[PDB]
Amino acid sequence: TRELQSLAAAVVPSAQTLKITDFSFSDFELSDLETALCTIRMFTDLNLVQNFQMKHEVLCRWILSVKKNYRKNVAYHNWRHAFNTAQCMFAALKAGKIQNKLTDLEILALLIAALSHDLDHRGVNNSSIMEHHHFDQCLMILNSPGNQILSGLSIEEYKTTLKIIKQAILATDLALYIKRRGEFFELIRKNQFNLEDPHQKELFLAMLMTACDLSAITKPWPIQQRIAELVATEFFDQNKIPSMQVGFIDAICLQLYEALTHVSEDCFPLLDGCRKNRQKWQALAE
Ligand SMILES: CCCOc1ccc(S(=O)(=O)N2CCN(C)CC2)cc1-c1nc(CC)c(CC)c(=O)[nH]1
Ligand SMILES: [Mg+2]
Ligand SMILES: [Zn+2]
Repeated sequence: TRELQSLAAAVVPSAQTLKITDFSFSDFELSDLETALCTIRMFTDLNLVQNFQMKHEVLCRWILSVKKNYRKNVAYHNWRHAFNTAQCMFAALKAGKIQNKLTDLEILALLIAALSHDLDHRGVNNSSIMEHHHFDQCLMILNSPGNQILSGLSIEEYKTTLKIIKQAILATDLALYIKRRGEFFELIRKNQFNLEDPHQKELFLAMLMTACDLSAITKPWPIQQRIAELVATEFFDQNKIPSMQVGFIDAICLQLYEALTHVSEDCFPLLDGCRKNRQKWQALAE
């Protein structure tokens, strides 16, 4: 309750002051409290606090609960990753201009899913069955006394939001992503992609989740190097790395950020950042 008072009492600077609109954003300089404030600012500027009548102290407690149920002892899959995933979702909605393509309920659900998609992760070396666990954690927090940020939704809105959240979190299973992306790229190829169709909307949301989840691969080189270190620490500690990164960028990332740019030209900086990182890793590969 110490940390709650300080957080509930604090003033929240603008999105601009907090840099959370930049695709190249980094959290290394930030304290836990500051990531909490950034998260509040994300809900606020996406109009979520207004439109769904969230009570300040409930939102605060909810963020603290989420943060608390990530394990600090895990090198990469921890609160900072979740936080960064949500900041990328925010950036893509705002600067990437995806916002206007989605409903308020969709946006509410993506933001929540982004923050919650890896809840209670124990590290890759301890083991969509895991994604079912992350969503289960998400739901438990959403239903805890004092943490009910969805209380202002009608029962109908509430069910629709949980479904989107669940799908969103399950979508972060890279196997599901590989399974489903074929259709997405194909649709883009033929310039047939259409957000008005429910099936394609849901598919887009899945792709968007993966794009944010992997967003570290798009960061300015000094930052990417740093995160790759965290990832390697988790993979191996809990010379072949540069070629691995290149394989990962080629196999998983490039096409995704390419498609995403086709959906919205303003998401280009993610693609651009990803390409530059490939250059850097490719060079080290030799
Ligand atoms: C930096 C040390 C090792 O990095 C990697 C090595 C191999 C692979 S991978 O060949 O695509 N693959 C390895 C096995 N697994 C199912 C995950 C995917 C991904 C990664 C990788 N995964 C991730 C996701 C955890 C990230 C964060 C965006 C990353 O920078 N690299
Ligand atoms: Mg995960
Ligand atoms: Zn993740």
